[PDB]
Amino acid sequence: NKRVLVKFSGEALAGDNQFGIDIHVLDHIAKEIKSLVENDIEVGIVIGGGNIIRGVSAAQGGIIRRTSGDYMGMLATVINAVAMQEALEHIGLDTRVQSAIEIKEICESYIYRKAIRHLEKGRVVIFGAGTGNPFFTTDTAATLRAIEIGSDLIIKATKVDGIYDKDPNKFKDAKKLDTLSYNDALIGDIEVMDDTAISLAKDNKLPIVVCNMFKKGNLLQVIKHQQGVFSMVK
Amino acid sequence: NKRVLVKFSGEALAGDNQFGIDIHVLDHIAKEIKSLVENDIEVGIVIGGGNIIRGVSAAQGGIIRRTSGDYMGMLATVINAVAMQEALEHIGLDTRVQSAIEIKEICESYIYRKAIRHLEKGRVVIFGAGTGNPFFTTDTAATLRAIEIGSDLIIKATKVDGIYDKDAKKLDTLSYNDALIGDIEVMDDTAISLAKDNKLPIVVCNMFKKGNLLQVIKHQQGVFSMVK
Ligand SMILES: O=c1ccn([C@@H]2O[C@H](COP(=O)(O)OP(=O)(O)O)[C@@H](O)[C@H]2O)c(=O)[nH]1
Repeated sequence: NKRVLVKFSGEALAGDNQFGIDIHVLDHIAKEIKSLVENDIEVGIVIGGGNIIRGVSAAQGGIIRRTSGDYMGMLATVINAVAMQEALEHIGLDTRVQSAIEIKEICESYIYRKAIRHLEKGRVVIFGAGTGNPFFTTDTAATLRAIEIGSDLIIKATKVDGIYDKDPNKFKDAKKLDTLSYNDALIGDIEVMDDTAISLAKDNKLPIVVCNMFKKGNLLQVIKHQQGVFSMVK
Repeated sequence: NKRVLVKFSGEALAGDNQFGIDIHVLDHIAKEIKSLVENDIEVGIVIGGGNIIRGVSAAQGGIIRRTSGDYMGMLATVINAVAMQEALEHIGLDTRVQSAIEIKEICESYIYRKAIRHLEKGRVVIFGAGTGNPFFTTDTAATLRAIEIGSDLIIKATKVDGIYDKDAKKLDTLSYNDALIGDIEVMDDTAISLAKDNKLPIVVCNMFKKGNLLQVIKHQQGVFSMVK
């Protein structure tokens, strides 16, 4: 019934180091997904590739074109998706990776009715390579998939409790914002997602939720009970 | 007329770090490749993925199946290949990436006859995804691609000048069996046997000394160790 899209930056998979994949961190995440699946919540997941490679970072040397740097990023998300698939299935869950870039040998291609059939049979669906367009941020791609599958909400999983007024690291006086309007997110200096993603979520009336997942049982509490610790853009 | 396969470990492209892609290193390699192309040497490149993911490391703990780890590693090689291509195209080299695993939108598949065709036209071919099979090594993949394209030799580009006994001497020439028997490792056993069976010489040399590669291929000089 309740269908959600959980979005992670690649860094979520890395832990204390900025690079790679921390196996312990991965298992932890998968167990938070498992609690959703056990409570009959349908879970789509998108993951960025920032733990492996970045668009404005590999291009700044002066020899990697903008599009090729993105294609490197897209391949990275597929690497992360396979890892996540494995962590999910290690703990007994059924999962499919639906990639926007065709790699038949490693995962299924994204097809609208296939992703839905999987979700309706209770499989976790991980969307690899966003939507295949290089120009889009992870946030935009996740919001797109979230609309495409008719999700009830999109969860942006971060390392921080929710949406704040200033960066919690750069300010002691940083105050968490519990509920925000789409426009409050657009005009204000504070950042949630990029402008395209927020505007996409606004027009299609998709609620955005920003929460920590380091907290055991929080995700379930957020999705099923509208409880736990989170921020909501509505 | 001379044809060559050059093998890089993923770790090689990471530079002064264990992880990632060093753009100064890729530039350096592109220049060396350029000197081969401009001297009419046909160049195939096989690139590793260890700077990003290795399947063995990935399977520790038993969360990721060894097989899925190896595919993750094979994808990482395509990422390196793509960055390698951009470094080459940047200095005006015509290149093609071919992957043992089909990634339709980003590069062409490995096709025996096309690879050769690209090389006849003076293009650099970068082979990603190794053999396309898990459980095999970059060394094996490189040796395979080398024999497939009809290489005059395979060059294992490493950080060291040649083959040594420790990380107290350097070893100039080696038999295939000497490489299969001894504690000194050049590549893994399956790559060496593949090379032996097909009479394919193996050069081990340093990637960082300028003009060296050109001298090994064109003149059989410069600094290097040889398994034959
Ligand atoms: O034919 C292949 C080629 C590579 N790989 C995987 O991808 C990585 C290759 O990159 P690496 O840099 O490690 O080669 P090496 O460093 O060992 O020379 C390996 O760890 C393997 O898990 C594979 O499974 N089959």
